[PDB]
Amino acid sequence: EQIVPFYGKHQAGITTAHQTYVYFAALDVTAKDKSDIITLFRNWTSLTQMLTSGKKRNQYLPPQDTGESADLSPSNLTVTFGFGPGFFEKDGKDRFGLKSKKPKHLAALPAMPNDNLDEKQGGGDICIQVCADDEQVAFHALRNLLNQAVGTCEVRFVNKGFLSGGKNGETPRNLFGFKDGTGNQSTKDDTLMNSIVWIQSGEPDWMTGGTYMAFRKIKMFLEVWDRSSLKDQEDTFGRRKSSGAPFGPSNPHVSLVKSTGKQILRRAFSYTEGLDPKTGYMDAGLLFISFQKNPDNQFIPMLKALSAKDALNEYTQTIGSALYACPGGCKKGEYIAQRLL
Amino acid sequence: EQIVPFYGKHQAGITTAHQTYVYFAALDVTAKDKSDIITLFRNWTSLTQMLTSGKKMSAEQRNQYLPPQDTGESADLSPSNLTVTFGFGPGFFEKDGKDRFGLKSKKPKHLAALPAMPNDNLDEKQGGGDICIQVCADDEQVAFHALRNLLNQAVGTCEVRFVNKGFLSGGKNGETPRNLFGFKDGTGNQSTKDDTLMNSIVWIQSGEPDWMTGGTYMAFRKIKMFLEVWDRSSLKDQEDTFGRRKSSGAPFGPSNPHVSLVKSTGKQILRRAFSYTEGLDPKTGYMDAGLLFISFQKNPDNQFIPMLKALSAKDALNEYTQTIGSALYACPGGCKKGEYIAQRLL
Ligand code: HEM
Ligand code: HEM
Repeated sequence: EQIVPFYGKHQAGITTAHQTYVYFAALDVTAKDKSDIITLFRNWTSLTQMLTSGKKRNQYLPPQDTGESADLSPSNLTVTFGFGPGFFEKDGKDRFGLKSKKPKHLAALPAMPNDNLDEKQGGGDICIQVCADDEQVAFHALRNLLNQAVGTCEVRFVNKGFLSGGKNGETPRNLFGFKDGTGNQSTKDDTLMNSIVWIQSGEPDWMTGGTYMAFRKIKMFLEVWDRSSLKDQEDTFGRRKSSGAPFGPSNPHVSLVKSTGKQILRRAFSYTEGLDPKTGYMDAGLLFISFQKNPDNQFIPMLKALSAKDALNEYTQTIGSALYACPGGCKKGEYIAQRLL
Repeated sequence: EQIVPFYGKHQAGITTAHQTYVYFAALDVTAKDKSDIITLFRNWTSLTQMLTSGKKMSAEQRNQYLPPQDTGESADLSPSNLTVTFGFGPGFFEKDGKDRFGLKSKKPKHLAALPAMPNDNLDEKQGGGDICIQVCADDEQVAFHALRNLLNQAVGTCEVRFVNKGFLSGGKNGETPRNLFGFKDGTGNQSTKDDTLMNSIVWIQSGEPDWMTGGTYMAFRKIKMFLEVWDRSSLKDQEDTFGRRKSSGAPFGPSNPHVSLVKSTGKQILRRAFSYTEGLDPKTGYMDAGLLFISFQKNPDNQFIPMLKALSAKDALNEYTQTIGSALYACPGGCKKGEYIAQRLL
């Protein structure tokens, strides 16, 4: 059966096996009272449990389910929730009395020299990561979740992505043709995931069992890359394209990252969205998503090192950025982020 | 294996089993000499045959100072029933009053821009095109890899006009797929396994220039679907829009329900559409989604245009939809082994 458990010590969709498709939405809270947010997450919890477990009538009422996934398998559907800095303090105002529960490292990522950030393509009070092996299943889940948020939230953006693994289980390849994900530690090793991803202490209690999610929308210049020689492509990463093996002003991508001595859990997706109206070429890139218990220690040093000397900067540009705090898992009978009181 | 034959009496991707994902691109020809077009389709034929089959680009002793012949992101993927369908729009034969490449005598009978409809809101940049490429596969990464490498060969001869992409998931037990309104979509289609019906609805046998023999016409309509308005409507209003029950699809007895209004024309087409999403619409703040309506018919004047006239006038579905792009293409007959696509370019 293609069912991933929703309840647990941790949220699914983080160490869960990498599905093929993602829908990534961010929302801004427009409700005034925290009680409205409680109702939203209570209904989101009930709906998510129904959608992920495989669960499938008044004619005068609108359909509670939009119905386009009625005959489809759950397809390993997972839904992951997180909170941005604006959820705790907006324009200097503590809107829901949550200042005492703000995570240690929850803040907007520092500016980088080569950034070209669109403010409308990043940030957000709440993030929803919807993953499934079937895009129609993934969109159906996000669509029905967002319909519940009417009156309390405004949808900020909706991104979608794909990533296909090898037919025999090989490491998936990004849009540059290189194997992507080899540097990750095994998600099946609880000891390694507890040291890299999961939070055990030092944070507010609702973060116990949670993690931080970093989001970077990275445009990839496909037309420039495809015109480059194989040598230039392999020199950009410092790895052979087919095998991924190491061979041997700017530094190769992979060795530059390792020089920081830090580790994160990358769980990214490729994306394509028609022709870019300003360039006339395919609009494509990477929905970079990573999980780490401490972004200040693990993730920001990578941004600093790459933003300075990465040869990959010639073929990429970050246009959106966000950092979210993901709560711990939901116990059966509880709702997501129940430390909203 | 998930391999669909590229060569044949007909092009694949028309009566072929409906794959899950599509990339739909249109291109405008900027080259002046017909010889440049011949080279383009000769290379497209070679590349498509490789992509659709299990063949992979082996450049073992390649030159590292040359660009890779293949972009490489499908190296470890199965063909995933990849099909590539080519077609020609009216602009391929006449642009700004000029008879292009001396092909006026081979222009198909019914190849012309679709007539304007009252409820149309057509963006000229979201329709038309001299050449269409429909790339379908059960794996989106396989489909995009095919389109990307096909478009890379067109540099110098064509400019890409638009690239659309879509999805459509069939039931786990083979049930008819459901569109984004939750209704089963495709029941009205005749069986693609019935050669007699496909010959009467889709395939051209005579009456057209020889290169159209074994081909068909492809109609394209980009139809935005108002999900937020639809989702706030009652189930009865949703079912009254189509005249069919939502779960079962069963029929039940100025606005006319969609299906009975279509049936009143007495015509048949082969619908092969895909749903689409592109994030939030910057103009509405809601999800930008709809249907990439793709249909195949041997005579669009007889089979398809009467449907457009009937629907644009009385369709209750017009309350929840709006067409924003339109195009008509003439698809050549199949390519025989040893030939190249539409080789009636001489
Ligand atoms: C378009 C953007 C990017 C592309 C195409 C890309 C591609 C790659 C590739 C091919 C590898 C080697 C294989 C692997 O381990 O995955 C790699 C390694 C890695 N990259 Fe990137 N990357 C991108 C952006 C980033 C960013 C923005 C970060 C961090 C802020 C990052 C962090 C890492 C890490 C941690 C590794 C593993 C290094 C190790 O072996 O320990 N990547 N990347
Ligand atoms: C967003 C746009 C549309 C949606 C959601 C839609 C949906 C449907 C549905 C649910 C059915 C009944 C089940 C089926 O037979 O597939 C149907 C029937 C049909 N529709 Fe549409 N439709 C759309 C646009 C169009 C357009 C623009 C045309 C033609 C110009 C068209 C032609 C047909 C045909 C030929 C049938 C089959 C009629 C029969 O039973 O013989 N559809 N459509």
